[PDB]
Amino acid sequence: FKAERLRVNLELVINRLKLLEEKKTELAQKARKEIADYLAAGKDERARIRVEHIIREDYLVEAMEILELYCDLLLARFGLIQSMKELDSGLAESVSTLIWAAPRLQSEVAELKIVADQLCAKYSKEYGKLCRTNQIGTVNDRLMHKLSVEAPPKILVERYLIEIAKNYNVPYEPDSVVMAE
Amino acid sequence: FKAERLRVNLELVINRLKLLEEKKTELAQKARKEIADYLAAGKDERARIRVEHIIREDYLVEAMEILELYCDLLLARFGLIQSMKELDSGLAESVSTLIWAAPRLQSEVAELKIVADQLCAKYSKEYGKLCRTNQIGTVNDRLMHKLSVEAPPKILVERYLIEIAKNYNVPYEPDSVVMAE
Repeated sequence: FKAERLRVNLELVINRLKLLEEKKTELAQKARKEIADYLAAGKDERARIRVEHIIREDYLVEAMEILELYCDLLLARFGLIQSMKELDSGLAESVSTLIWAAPRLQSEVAELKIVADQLCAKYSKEYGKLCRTNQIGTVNDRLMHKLSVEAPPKILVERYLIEIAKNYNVPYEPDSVVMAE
Repeated sequence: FKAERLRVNLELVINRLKLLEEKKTELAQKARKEIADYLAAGKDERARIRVEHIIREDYLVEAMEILELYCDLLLARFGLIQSMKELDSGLAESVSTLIWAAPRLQSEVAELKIVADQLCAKYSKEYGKLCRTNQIGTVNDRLMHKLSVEAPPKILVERYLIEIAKNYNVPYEPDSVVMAE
């Protein structure tokens, strides 16, 4: 298969990973001053949704870094496992997590479309329609938490609002039922 | 809200308070020599209207000093009550008097427009359209007298004319019905 198209794809993935990380950092700083505005100005719940979007983004940041490590370590053993024909256990975790998150990351990046195709084009043993679904069970559970879509515990969203109000110097009063939870 | 725009507004309020106090003092001295002229020259009633304007101005002077104390003491607890979210009783008198006199002082100063907006933007508990009207009932009654628009008792306007005629050495004869009243 097109393994150097795959490789330069990965390189662009890494480049855009860095770029998107940086851009989202920038706008996240602006948005944190903005959240200081919303919290300072009335609807802390509006700021609560804003910071929900932000903590979502931060889950994405952490997941981005984890998978950046994964694509880079897979890139290390390009020719080596390319000599092989099945995936090894040393890359089974990375491959499983990547295969699992790839559909979640299909939209975020178009290179990864080809990267996943070439992955599945690379293997059939524990690879394919369901065989790939069988081998993908070794996905990183930590990334899974960093890729879980949920409301954080309102004690923790309150703590994010508290540490924001700390860092950004607004008055925040958590809901004591949740501030105790 | 814009609490440092509010703060520098207050600073300009204080500056112009001092400035206007000084300017009105100057022209009031000139106008007192002028009132000595009118009293000396014929229409003491013309001088009576002039000194009515002046004693009005002096009510404004006294009110200015009272509220200058009020804005400065509120300025002392800027960050403190800013940490709070409702007005305290320690500032309830000042706030009520200020809220009450602010419409009377809307015209005198444009900063105070914002100061009153930010005040109402600061609070809703006993604040707002009528809730602010409810909490404003604690206005200074002494300032209220210094902000009451009325004719002074003609024994007292006669006494102002008498002590002017004393200080400015004109002949003044009060209306004995009022000079006895």
